Amino acid sequence: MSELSYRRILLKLSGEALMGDGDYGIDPKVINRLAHEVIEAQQAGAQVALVIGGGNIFRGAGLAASGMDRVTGDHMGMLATVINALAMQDALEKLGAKVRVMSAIKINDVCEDFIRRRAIRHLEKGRIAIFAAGTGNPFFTTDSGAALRAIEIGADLLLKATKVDGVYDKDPKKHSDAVRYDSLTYDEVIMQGLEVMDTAAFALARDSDLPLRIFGMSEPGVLLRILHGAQIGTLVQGRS
Amino acid sequence: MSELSYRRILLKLSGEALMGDGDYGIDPKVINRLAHEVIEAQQAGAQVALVIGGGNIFRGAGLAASGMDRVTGDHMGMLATVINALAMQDALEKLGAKVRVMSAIKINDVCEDFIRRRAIRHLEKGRIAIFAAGTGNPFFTTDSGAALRAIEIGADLLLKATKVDGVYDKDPKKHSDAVRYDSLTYDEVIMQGLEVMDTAAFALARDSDLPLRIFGMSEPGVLLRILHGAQIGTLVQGRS
Amino acid sequence: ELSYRRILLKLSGEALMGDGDYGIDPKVINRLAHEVIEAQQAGAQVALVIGGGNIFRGAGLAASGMDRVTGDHMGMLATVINALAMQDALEKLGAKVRVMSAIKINDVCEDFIRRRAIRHLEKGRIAIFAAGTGNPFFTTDSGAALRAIEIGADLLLKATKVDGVYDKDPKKHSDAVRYDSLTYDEVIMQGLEVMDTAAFALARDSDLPLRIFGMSEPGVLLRILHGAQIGTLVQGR
Amino acid sequence: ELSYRRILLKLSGEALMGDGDYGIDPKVINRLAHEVIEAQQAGAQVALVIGGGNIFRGAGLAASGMDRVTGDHMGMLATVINALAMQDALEKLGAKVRVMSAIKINDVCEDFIRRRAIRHLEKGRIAIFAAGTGNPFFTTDSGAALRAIEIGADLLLKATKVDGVYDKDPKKHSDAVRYDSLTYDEVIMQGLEVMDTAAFALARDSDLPLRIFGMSEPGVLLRILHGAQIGTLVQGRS
Amino acid sequence: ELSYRRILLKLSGEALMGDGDYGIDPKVINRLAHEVIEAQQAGAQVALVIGGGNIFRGAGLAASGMDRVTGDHMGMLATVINALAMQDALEKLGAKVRVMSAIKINDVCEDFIRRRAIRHLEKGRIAIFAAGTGNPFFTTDSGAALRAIEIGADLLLKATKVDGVYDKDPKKHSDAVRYDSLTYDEVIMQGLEVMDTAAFALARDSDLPLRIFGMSEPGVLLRILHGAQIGTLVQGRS
Amino acid sequence: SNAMSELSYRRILLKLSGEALMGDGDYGIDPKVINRLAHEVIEAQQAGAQVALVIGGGNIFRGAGLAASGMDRVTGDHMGMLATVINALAMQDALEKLGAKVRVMSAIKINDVCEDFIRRRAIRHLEKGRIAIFAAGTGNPFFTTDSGAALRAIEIGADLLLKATKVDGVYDKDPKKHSDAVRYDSLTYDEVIMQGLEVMDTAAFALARDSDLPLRIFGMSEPGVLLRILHGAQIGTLVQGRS
Repeated sequence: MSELSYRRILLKLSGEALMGDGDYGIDPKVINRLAHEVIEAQQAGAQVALVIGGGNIFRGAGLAASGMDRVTGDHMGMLATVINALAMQDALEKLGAKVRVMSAIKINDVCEDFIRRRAIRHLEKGRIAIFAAGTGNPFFTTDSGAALRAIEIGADLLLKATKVDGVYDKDPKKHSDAVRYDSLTYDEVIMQGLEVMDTAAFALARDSDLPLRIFGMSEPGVLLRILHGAQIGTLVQGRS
Repeated sequence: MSELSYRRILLKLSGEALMGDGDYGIDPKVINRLAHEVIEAQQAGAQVALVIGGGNIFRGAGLAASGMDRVTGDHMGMLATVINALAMQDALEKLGAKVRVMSAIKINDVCEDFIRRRAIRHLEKGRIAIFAAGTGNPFFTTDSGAALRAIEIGADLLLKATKVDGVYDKDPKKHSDAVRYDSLTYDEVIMQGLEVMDTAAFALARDSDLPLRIFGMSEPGVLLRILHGAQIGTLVQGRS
Repeated sequence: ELSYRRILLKLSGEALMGDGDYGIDPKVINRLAHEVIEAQQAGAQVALVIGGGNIFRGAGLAASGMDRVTGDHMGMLATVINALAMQDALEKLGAKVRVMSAIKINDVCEDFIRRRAIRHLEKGRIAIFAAGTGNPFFTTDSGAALRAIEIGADLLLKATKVDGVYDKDPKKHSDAVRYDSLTYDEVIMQGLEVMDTAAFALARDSDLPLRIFGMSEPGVLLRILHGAQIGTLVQGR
Repeated sequence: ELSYRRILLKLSGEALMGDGDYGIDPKVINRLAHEVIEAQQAGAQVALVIGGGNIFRGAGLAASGMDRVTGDHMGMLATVINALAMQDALEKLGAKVRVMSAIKINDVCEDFIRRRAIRHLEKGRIAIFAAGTGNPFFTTDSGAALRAIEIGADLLLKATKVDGVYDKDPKKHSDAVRYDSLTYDEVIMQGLEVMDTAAFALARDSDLPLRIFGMSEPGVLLRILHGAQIGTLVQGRS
Repeated sequence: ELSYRRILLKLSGEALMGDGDYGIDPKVINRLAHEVIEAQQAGAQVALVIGGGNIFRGAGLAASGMDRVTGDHMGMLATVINALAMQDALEKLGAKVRVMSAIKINDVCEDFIRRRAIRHLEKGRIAIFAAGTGNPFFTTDSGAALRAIEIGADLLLKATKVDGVYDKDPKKHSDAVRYDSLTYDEVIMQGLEVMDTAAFALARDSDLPLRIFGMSEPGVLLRILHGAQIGTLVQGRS
Repeated sequence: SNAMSELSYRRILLKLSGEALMGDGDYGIDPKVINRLAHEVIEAQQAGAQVALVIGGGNIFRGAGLAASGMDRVTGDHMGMLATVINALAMQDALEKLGAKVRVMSAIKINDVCEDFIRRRAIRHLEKGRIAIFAAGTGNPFFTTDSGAALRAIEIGADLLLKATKVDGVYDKDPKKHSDAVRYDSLTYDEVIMQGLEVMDTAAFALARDSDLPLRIFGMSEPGVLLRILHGAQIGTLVQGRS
């Protein structure tokens, strides 16, 4: 047996999640903190895939300008995720972890291209899979790419780490009586206009019935606990 | 002043030149002024190639970690260099300029691979060439990529834009009687222990008989004056 | 003059099939190519996206005990064949054609490059896109919407069996009425079917004007370009 | 135990259609998967090549006023679609497979690299080659011959409608007999049609042993591996 | 005026060596460059294929008994070096040239793409093809034929050591008879050697006109373009 | 072979000029020379060394027709890079003939012909006991074979770059012109630059200096020398360290 309720998982973060208290880039304490959480999880036996957005890098008036071409912007954003994946990889490897970064667009000798069968193979070998450049196409979000990769690797759980720990009744940072759901249907999310991922991202996850755990990673040990089946955050799953 | 003293030029800038007063990224007003200067040069009949570093993006304790794997850092810098090239391409195109971004490492639909023959014909067609990612090799400096590309395109002049306007025999910011050199031999630079460019890049430039102008972009029209033979900053040329 | 300068038209692929139960019907593709040249010759810039349902067919090819990803690839592959067929058909009529693909294949089809695709269009070349998005779990609709956004299309046209968007069920109901035009939010409220959720959000977010219609008689496309009201027009916040 | 260590089995595309007239008949492909898995289970390192005629069919696709490079390109893709189908059939029965294409198509299958292909066979993986030679104007048989030679196969098997090479048409002239064994030169002199000229020249120049046979009844493959004289064996210099 | 508008000229690599034992003789390669540019200026669209035997030679390189895939790869690489030298010589004389290879090699030589190749030819550039077919076990002649057919050449010219196809060795026998014209079928019937079997079949199945000839003296290539009957013409049926 | 206890260098890169392969001939590869070299490399590996190889292209890119005095240097560097791929292929073949596992990795992509260089993959081949053969230098014109060798050595974490030359080591003065000339056992990177000693071209030497790559300049004068160096023998000249 395994001691995990979930064996193969894709954990998705914002690029800012790396930023800590700074205004750009990566806080080393934070990334190192996160590397430890991740290695703890795989050591418990979990097969771990990581997806990290690029908003800590592709940001500011000059880079993420409203007057920049959108495709141009999305490419810059993709390139940013590659840069974050490289940093995550290094932080992990310094801890003795085995890591493979795969991008949705080919970049020679900096990382490997995503090949579904190979990704799976790295995972079945206990390597951490880090996915960059999302879908490889502009006009698609990091969530889209996370969802795509979770389905392709046959992940049992997509975890999306957010500022808010769960999908609430109604935005807690503006309402102190907001009630977080323990679990929800894909259809109940739509029915009530809850915001969870962008439309396209959510439709993709919904179409394969990807179990979707929304939560806040604002405390050490939270991941392992979730892998041991802890009902932390909100589980989105199933029809209605 | 119609006729050019220099017909095909390669201009090299640090990434932090794009940053302006900020502490990361790109200041849209700075990149606009840069674009304006480049177009001015091109409209006077110069064939212009650009190389811009990545230090405005690959920065901070978490990205340019003081103890990270060097290959990983260099790869990160290379990707930063592509992000800057895309933003340079955008600013130029908004001004009516024709531009082609070529990279030492190919990345589909974001930048073509460098091909010497195609680069040269882009210039003959009046297109501005932007080179990203250096030599494509870690352990090589942006200066090295600049010298290599200059030689490969047969540039008549390699220009390195620095904060300080030329090479000083002291250092004009923290010293009263600093003296600027007008023109120096490659050998005079070394003999006088002057710090102009890393040993490998400097040697490449030297062996290829490439005139090198170190200068500050201190006011509008400097580039154009240099193209008309003006003696701004310092010329490194010849030997002994 | 022209109501739409640059358009992308997406076909299902069985649209190539004709009365046949398989592959392609030569007479129905010549007619198809005839309409396309007509529109370009009228000064329009044309991009084509065709599905692979005519080739990716049957219990053996399209099964359900099949790895979805590999079925998706078989579909992409099958869109590249159709593209080559159309390309051949258009070129025999002296039209200039460039097939570009989400997945690159040497000396069969070009890789997709936004700036290059557009410069082909501007040069009067017909652009055929294959393999959609390049990702499994994504429809031909998504692929078409993406490319049309990428090339700054003025209109995405989507040929279907049924001309226009339903009020009821054109095929057993009798009294039905096609909406002339619609809003993206009107389609979403009334729960009408236009494209799949993902493709449709992608279109909306870029306010891609989309015309759902049926190509029956020779001229329909050309008329639409001169401005008409054939089928349904989905647009606006 | 094995009369052949490493084999390449070549099938035409229509072998897949079965009773239908395009695509793949699921029953017919399944039977094939089983025979292949039996061969590999017996200790044989197996490679396969399947043509595209079952998919690149019809007056619309495989025309005759068409560009030849185009139609060859259409056939090449069709061989990849067949390879993918065969791949999933083999995997649904517990086999390790690797699809390798003469033309690069990322994320759908591997590029053919000879050294890698061999490395695969010796892991017990079955190799499936698509897109033939990668070049137009070359036959599926040429692709099969070239790959059989590159991997150092002991046997190229070619499954066909007729269970061997005959002195005459056995569907039109009973009394026609099957050769048990011909040399390459025997074939050339008797004007016997086996493979197209180029493909046969390729095989002859490397003395590739050739088995022409039919796969009508189950166990043929295993029988051949143990040493049965099924079909016609072509090899040697006259 | 012009009897052939699009041609492919095939040479062996030794043709660039001159009297040397290896590599390239600069005087010899400069004469061939003129000879090529002369054709181009006459209005001919000219493609070139040059073998590698001037480079891939000696017991160390062309090791009679080394892995054949390996030595064919070493051969393909040699053709690329020659292509680069031919290109340099040609451009030095003011010509526009494009080297295309069956094997992609970045910033050295383009991927071969049929439509692009014709377009280059249409714009007045000389097309140099290297690396043959891209497959081991195929000859330089095979790659020449495939290329000539892919680009729609009206003539494939094979420069060889004797000026045509002969009854017997003309260097030992002043008695020898040269054939002006031969059919593809006569060549096979009389057992004359023109190209290897696979290459010959490839050219025959597209009825590619072949001119086997000696580049003995300057101007021969222009003359041929104007209808001169030099060496031997192979064409046609029965 | 020998015990892993005796290894003074675990991962090495050996660099040779292409002409080291020609032997007596004025072109290409002398079968006797290349077979000898494979034996030296196999013996190094059997002693537990992880061996990487870099051979230049001057045995093939030579003569007035190829290495033309007045020719475009870029196209001549390209021709030279292709020549190194050819030499690597021959080396692969000789080595595999003697039962070694080999991988050829090129700085320039050439599909089917050889693998593209990728650092992580190269390290993995080495730790799997395979010989790594690097071809095509840094992948860029205007860079010496020594530069490609230094870069590769640093990328794979070599404990030693060995550079085989005609002269076995670095001398205080030209030996053939100074019966007095003496051969340094070891030098610092700074002593080299200070005395104007010639070890590599400037760019290659700065790459190696900046990573402090240990450099052993030596002559492969008689068989067994490589293996002796691997067990700590003081042969040729060690360049390492600072000040």
